[PDB]
Amino acid sequence: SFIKSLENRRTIYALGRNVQDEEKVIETIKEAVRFSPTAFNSQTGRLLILTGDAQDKLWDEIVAPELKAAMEAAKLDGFKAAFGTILFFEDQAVVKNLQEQFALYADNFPVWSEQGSGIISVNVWTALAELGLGANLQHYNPLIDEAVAKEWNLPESWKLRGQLVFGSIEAPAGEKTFMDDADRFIVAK
Amino acid sequence: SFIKSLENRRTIYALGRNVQDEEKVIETIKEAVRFSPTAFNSQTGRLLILTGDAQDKLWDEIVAPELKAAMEAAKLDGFKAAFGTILFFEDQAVVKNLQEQFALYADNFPVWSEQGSGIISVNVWTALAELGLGANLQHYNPLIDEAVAKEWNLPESWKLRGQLVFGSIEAPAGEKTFMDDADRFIVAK
Ligand SMILES: Cc1cc2nc3c(=O)[nH]c(=O)nc-3n(C[C@H](O)[C@H](O)[C@H](O)COP(=O)(O)O)c2cc1C
Ligand SMILES: Cc1cc2nc3c(=O)[nH]c(=O)nc-3n(C[C@H](O)[C@H](O)[C@H](O)COP(=O)(O)O)c2cc1C
Repeated sequence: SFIKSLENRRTIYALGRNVQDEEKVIETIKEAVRFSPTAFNSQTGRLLILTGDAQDKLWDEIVAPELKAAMEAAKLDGFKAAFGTILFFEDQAVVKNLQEQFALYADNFPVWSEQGSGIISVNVWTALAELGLGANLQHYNPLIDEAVAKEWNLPESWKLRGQLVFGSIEAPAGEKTFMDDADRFIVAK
Repeated sequence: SFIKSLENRRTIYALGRNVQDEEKVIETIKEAVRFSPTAFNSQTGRLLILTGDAQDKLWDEIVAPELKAAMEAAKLDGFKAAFGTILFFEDQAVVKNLQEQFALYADNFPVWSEQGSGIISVNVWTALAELGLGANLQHYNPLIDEAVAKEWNLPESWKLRGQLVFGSIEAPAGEKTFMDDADRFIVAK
């Protein structure tokens, strides 16, 4: 079922490169984003999908040095060891255009775009889990934004929101608790 | 498949009350939220699920008058005609607590909570579509926030984000276009 697909998506930190069909993975990522709703069908999400040498470069040559430099003012190997990283961005040029066209809702578009980023991130994450791949969601934005845009020649309007590290599952998800239903759901007739 | 479930979720404006098993609907809504990821497992989403008399009251006694009063400074019947409305909130008391506990990430929690709201909204929406029910997502916040909190005795900390109107499908979704893949996906190796 759909609910089963949701339940099967988990944060997996222990990731490897035992990925059988990279083309199918890419196809699935694209479909998960394609079929995600966005306010006014604005489709503000943008993805940079890195594998292979690009995956190694992101972690060794961008994240590690940017983090070290930022600290002066391990886990990184576990992220590198994964098959790839999907960097999720929101296109600010579209957001701004919508704000101008519908000034009535100018304040809403940034909010809906942020919601949109969450939406496409989890849809991709869950789609990957259905292929038997694990993933985890990181936030090294805004630290790495400039270096990523330069290395892969991204438009200035792409605002980095999240990095979904993915690969073969090499150890199970940890334990997870849930709130009491009574504290978050109220049903009235 | 999961991708098929995503594709099957659409905005349906023509909604009715031909709903066979309300208990199953409520169960599915809860599960879709339960199995949605949130930053640090913070589970900030809160739902008010209205059906029957409460559904009629929301639209006739709250949304319509608040909208009319706001205008002085149709579609509403189509929303009322639906089986119910799921009001999605984010708990600001939890957000604030997280900001205090992890001041390092204080700026991130509001963002992740907004993303969280998008995540649980679409997961619920898609779960409902799998039951054969349609839905559409409205934004009469912040106009109706006070009246809703008073009528259903909600905590002040619940910040309304969206209203998912749902019911039986009485007319098909409209047409929808998609961007060129080349404009939103970049793959690098
Ligand atoms: C908006 C959002 C932001 C998150 N931020 C991070 C992060 O920066 N680093 C990380 O390791 N996990 C992050 N998480 C993962 C959550 O902590 C995880 O989803 C949650 O604990 C539930 O566990 P599960 O993913 O195994 O279901 C994030 C999840 C979401 C939805
Ligand atoms: C964050 C978000 C906000 C939206 N806001 C509204 C809204 O206020 N009113 C409405 O009728 N539809 C709204 N939509 C619906 C979108 O316009 C719709 O999802 C999009 O056009 C794609 O069509 P689909 O839902 O049929 O796939 C919203 C969708 C999302 C994800």
